Amino acid sequence: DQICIGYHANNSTEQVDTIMEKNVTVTHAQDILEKTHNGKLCDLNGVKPLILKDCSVAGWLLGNPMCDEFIRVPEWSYIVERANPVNDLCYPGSLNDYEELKHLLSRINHFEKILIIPKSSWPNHETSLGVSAACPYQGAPSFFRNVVWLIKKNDAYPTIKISYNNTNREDLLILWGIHHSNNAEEQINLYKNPTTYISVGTSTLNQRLVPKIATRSQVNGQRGRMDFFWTILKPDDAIHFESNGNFIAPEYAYKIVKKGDSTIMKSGVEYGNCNTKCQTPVGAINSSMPFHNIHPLTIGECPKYVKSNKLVLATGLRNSPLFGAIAGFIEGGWQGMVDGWYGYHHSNEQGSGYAADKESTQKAIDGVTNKVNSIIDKMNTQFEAVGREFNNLERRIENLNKKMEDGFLDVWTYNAELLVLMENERTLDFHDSNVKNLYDKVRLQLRDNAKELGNGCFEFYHKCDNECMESVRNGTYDYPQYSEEARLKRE
Amino acid sequence: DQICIGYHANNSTEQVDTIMEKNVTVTHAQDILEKTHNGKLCDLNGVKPLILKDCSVAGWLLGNPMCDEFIRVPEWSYIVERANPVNDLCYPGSLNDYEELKHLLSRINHFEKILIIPKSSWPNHETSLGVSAACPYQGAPSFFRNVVWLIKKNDAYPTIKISYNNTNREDLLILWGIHHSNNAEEQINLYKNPTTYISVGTSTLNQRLVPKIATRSQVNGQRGRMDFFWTILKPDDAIHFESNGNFIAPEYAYKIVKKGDSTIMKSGVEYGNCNTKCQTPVGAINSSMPFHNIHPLTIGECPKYVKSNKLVLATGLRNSPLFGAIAGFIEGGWQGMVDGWYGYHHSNEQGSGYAADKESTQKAIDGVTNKVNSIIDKMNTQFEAVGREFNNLERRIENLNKKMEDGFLDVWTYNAELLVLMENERTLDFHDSNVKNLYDKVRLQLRDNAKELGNGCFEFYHKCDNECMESVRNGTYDYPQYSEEARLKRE
Amino acid sequence: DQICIGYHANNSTEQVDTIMEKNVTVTHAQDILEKTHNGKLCDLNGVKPLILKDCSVAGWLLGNPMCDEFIRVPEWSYIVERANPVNDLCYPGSLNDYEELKHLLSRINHFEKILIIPKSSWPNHETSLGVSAACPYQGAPSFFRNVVWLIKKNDAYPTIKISYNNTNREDLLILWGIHHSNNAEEQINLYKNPTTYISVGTSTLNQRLVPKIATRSQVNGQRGRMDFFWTILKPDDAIHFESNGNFIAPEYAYKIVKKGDSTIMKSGVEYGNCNTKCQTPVGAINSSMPFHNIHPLTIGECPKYVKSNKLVLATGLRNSPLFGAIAGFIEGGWQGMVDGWYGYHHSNEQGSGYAADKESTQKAIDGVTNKVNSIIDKMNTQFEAVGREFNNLERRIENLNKKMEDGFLDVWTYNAELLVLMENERTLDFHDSNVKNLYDKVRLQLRDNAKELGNGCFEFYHKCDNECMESVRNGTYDYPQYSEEARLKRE
Repeated sequence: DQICIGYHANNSTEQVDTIMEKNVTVTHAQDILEKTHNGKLCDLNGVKPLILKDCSVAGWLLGNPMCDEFIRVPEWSYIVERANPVNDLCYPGSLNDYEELKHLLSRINHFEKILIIPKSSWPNHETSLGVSAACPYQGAPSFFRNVVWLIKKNDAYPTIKISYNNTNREDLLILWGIHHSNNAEEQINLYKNPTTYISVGTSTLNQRLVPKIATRSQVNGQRGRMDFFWTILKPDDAIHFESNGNFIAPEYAYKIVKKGDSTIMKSGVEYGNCNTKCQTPVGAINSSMPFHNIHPLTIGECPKYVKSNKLVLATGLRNSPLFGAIAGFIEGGWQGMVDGWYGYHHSNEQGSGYAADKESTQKAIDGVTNKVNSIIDKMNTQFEAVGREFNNLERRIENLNKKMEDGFLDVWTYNAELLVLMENERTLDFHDSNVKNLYDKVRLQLRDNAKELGNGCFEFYHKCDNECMESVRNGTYDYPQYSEEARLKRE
Repeated sequence: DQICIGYHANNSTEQVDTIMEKNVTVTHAQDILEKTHNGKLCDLNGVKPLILKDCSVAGWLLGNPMCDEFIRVPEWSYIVERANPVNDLCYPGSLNDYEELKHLLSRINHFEKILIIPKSSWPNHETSLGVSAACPYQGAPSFFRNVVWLIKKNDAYPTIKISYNNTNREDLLILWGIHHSNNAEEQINLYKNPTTYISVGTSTLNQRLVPKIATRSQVNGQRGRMDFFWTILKPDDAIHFESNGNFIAPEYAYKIVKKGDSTIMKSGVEYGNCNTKCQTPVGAINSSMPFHNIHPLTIGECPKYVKSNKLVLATGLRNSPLFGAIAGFIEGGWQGMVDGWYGYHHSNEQGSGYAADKESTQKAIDGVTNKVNSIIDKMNTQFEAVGREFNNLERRIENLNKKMEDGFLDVWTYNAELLVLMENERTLDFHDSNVKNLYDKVRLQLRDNAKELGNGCFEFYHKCDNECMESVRNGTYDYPQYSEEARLKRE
Repeated sequence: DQICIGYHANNSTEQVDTIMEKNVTVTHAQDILEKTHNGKLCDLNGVKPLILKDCSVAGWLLGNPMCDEFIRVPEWSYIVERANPVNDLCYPGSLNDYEELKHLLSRINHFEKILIIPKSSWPNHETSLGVSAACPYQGAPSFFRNVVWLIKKNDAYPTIKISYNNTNREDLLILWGIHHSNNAEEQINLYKNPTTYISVGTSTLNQRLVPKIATRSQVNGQRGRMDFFWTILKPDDAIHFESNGNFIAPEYAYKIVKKGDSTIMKSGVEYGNCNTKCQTPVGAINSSMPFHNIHPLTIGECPKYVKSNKLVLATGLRNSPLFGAIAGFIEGGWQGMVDGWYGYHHSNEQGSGYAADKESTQKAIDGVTNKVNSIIDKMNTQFEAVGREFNNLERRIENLNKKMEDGFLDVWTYNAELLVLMENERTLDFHDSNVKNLYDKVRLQLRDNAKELGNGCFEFYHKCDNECMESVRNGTYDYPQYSEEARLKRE
């Protein structure tokens, strides 16, 4: 007659890592790293992204004629721009503080284009001749839609003085520009006056622009340049303009009607007619895992990004093909013990069977669950990357930005890989201890009434029927009741 | 007759968390987190802060007339500005590189304001008419004290050419300005000259300023603006000015006498004629704990900031409501034992009583004490936030700043919280180990001169006088000497 | 007759630290921190650095006459500049965007200077009068070599118009300048024309410069100033210049022919005629070690920098001067067991000896080296500091940079020291555990055929010849056979 302490084995090939041993097969594991995406740009909680196709943000806001698709756009969840849009500033030049502007757009979900200065407001200047073959529309010269390129009328450009007062209740993005002509003759020919300026005044803005009449390379057919500027006009402030030439006046402006979470993804992946809680530049994520390795730049309800390829938490025991029990003095585990991690096998008159020890098994489930939860929960406050953009002469700052973001990525990747690695080791040892402690609880009850065989089995010196077995499995084994019989059975 | 091995218990309610278990009641515990402050701004090693009340630094340094409390100030330890001061640039305008000037102030403890250009040096310009309702002093029109607003005299403004040589041994901080007039009639009424400039030369500076005469919004009731500039004049260099108009000239400048470690604190909490070695914006800290959670931006000899609400190290044992002793084969601890952590319980005919094993108990104290100390020391070189400032067109750099400073708080919080969780688990297991080893040291002496009861108790098979039972704790025991009595009682 | 279990001891004095105990002698250890460097600057994998002596980068690129030895420079591995070189900008002024230019050089290994505008190209200007006492060469007034200070000829400065087209297949760095004269008179003596400008145009550049004629301090004997500008001219683009005075025109320009990892290194250390795979500003490093503590800023294949004095890993066991065995119930280790880490000593009528358990020892070695490797491999992706540069008005950003690099440094120093502490403690307890498990393996085989002395040793109850002793060590000990003799000997 005998009773045995043993543990679970099953047909698992799930594998796990520790500091001392790699690729350890365990009975149960939990993967915590999301490795797949759907290869598509999607809606984000049923709000579709503004996809700019081949337009730059600047092309959109100034109203490049190739960007008409975007003349009026519903509220967006995120903005999508290609790496090198082709439609962007058809007439060459620049948008000042372009990247600071894009930084504003990343907290904006909706604009409403309003007309603030109609062509009616310009009766002594020419509002229709301000076009270029650099900005074709329908096989003819055209221009940016949101601004007007004012030209002289009757061989005269009298001085413009116009104010505009923001009587909307929201912030207003206004854009305007200056034209740098190529030479003294071109300047007379467009504007009459040789020497010219633009004055722009706000409560906070005080700007004076003067044309640089100079010789440059042809870009998109033009040696001329147009430099654009912008400002937020707060509710109840006014903007004042003065110019006696080279002025590219605002026609429309953008009222900021909804702020919130957004971003400007750089991506050329297609829209997928689908919805998601979480979007990256390479595809969207449908997952409950705490971590992923898809891309550092995400928006939505997101797993936390790390640079790993595998990240599995051991929950159960080392599987069969520090405390000395598991794969030690108990040689392997039991396929036949299906209903618990640790338990008993008994052999007697009435036969045999496996039975989980439920108390000690619940303890271990409790603890392993709280470990997983503690590990998930501690990694809620990791770093999250944010796209920021830098122009050509901010390379120091761009490099600093990149190192800082990679810096935290490496720290958080290390922290995650190592915590898993260390806690896996502890989890295997925990199991090994739980089993040694179970074997010891039995050893202590029996004492001299049975022989330790040294492989985790107790051979009884008396007869142990089924209710005597259940007595050992629940810690109520009456030692005196069998001691005499046990006495006799020695020698 | 029995000896027992057991462990301390008490009435303590102090709790600690581990990876597998939250809210574990333990006997002893050391909080390491500071959660209170005195609610007041104080002196810092006897040196008082400069409290600008409702003045900005710009207001102080240019000498807004509503800031006359600060016309001459003693040495300071730190500076305290409200979040939004009402008394800034009274006459609307700007102070160029204002954020950089303030960064400089963060390493200055004292200025000596000095006269460098006396009003008597302007024979040929009016020095008395340079006042404005936008700078009221008691309802009357005034102007910034530290600079002077020259106007025409006798419908004339001749060209100014003056120098100042810095013959102090200290660096000097000099401010000057330019006035932007509203239109050409105004320009002629203040200065005579319609077209004007200001030149400024040092060994490094080479500035030309030209007025932007334009229409602007009114602020503080003025449509005009004043743009102020600053340089640091080295201790044998000279500054050279030239102007035929619009010049706001230096009268006073600031000698940089004491450099040191300061900061500019944003706070509205009140002064309290007190003294500390560590100050935050919400109040002062009187602590020797190694961590606090009051505010990120301290100055002084301070603990290290974390985002935790709780941070308690376990020192002692699991309290009674891995190595299988504490709350294993030994039910519970002993309220009765006082002078120790691990010990013994008599039970012979002379009586009973509790004895501590002072060797074991000591090796534990040494270990736990050195753990706490090793932990505190490893956190000496965490991250200390600085309070950098940024303007309205430096939002990307401000976002970078915010993000990395937060990132480091989240890194150090994760580190602090996890180290405590891990070492807490290791601490309780250390106690458990110590108990087990003590029990084994005593089991291997008795051999079969006692019954292993299996609850930590040893029923002898002979008779132990106090003389004898003290021979167990020492380690000194003769097995043969008491063997005789055994086998007779055994059978 | 007896057999004892024990472990290795030796004459090693190597120490290591754990959380609970500092300076523990162990039998083997592993330094992982390189602490020593050769105090010299060296070739990097065969390639000599460019050492500027007391020339600045500005000096070199503009061609200061004191910097003549850098007219034609071979491919370099890194650049070395002193902290304040004395030959920089002999004629006072500035180089615009100097820090951004250095940033660019940090990715360049080789330029090829080429003549792009020969002196024959200025038939109607003076090409030989543009010299100054501030740029002496061999006792004569002179000038920068890579540009030309054009002055009037025959009391005339005809307006200059000139283009240069980058017909090379390589990017071209071009430098030019404007001279700020001190007054109207001087302006006339040099250039006939009182009011002058410079226009520079590329596809992307649009510059207008006007001289600031003003009073300034003398520097190197001169009150005038020269402001230099630079651009990268892409293949197949052209640069266009127009001036009528104060132009410092290009003569030579630099083709960028080799790009890769470089760095501009601030150092005064003498070159040492020698080679290295890793270089720092204070000396070169030849190391196998994974970590070092020499300098943050390093170039080459290097260790990872940490701010620590000691970093030693435990591999062997506690040395003789948690699991209960090592320095527990087995008091000390054994100088005489030399073949391995854990083993047996036996003592029988045929004598005595030591034998190492190869199976225990080998498992132990595997685990410990896998741990050492695991730790080293987790420390691959630490943060690498980078030299970046900032002017006198970028102090916030400088300071954000300092605190960010110092922040990552302190994080990784913490991660390394604490990983070492934590796994040392584990390594020691692992040994402790391997010994215990080996004791208990023997105990189980002998059962009651022997007496546990409680000190690591089994006093047999029968006669254990040499073949019997090899039993116990093999794990083949035959309990049946000796059973009776053993029984008889208990009496």
